[PDB]
Amino acid sequence: DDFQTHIHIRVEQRRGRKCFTTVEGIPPEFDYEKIMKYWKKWLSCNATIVEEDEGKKVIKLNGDHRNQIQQFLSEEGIAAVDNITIHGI
RNA sequence: GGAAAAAUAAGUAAACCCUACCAUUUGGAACAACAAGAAGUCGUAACAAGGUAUCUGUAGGUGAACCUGCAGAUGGAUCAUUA
Ligand SMILES: [Mg+2]
Ligand SMILES: [Mg+2]
Ligand SMILES: [Mg+2]
Repeated sequence: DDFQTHIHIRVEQRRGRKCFTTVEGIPPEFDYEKIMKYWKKWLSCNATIVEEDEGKKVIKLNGDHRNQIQQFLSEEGIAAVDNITIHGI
């Protein structure tokens, strides 16, 4: 019964020292399209919604604002502070 | 007959109040705003034709620098080619 929402925040190296923040685990409820926008202006970086495996929708922005995002999804509510994961090396 | 107090009207007009307006100073705050700086963060606009150019005006859009349409100017990557 994995109904709960488990959000994964990834941090990838896409070039020398340039990083990527990845957010996967956002319920389809609210379309990312509108979170793509806000996050772009929020952190000031380019976003992209990547969709691997037909159903799973992922937000892939450049940087490393995981600290921000978790603080964002929680403060907002779209994701309870507990269920949010920070896979950070 | 002179003549003190008192009282009188018009007058000069102190102060005071109300109604407008001027001048000179001085005041004010969270959030906001502005100023300056950097190997903060994201990208790369501009110089190099700096990915096939900048730039002016106006218009519209955009995380950001900016892109794009129409019209110009070279301060351009031409001072030049009917045989
Ligand atoms: Mg700077
Ligand atoms: Mg223009
Ligand atoms: Mg404009």
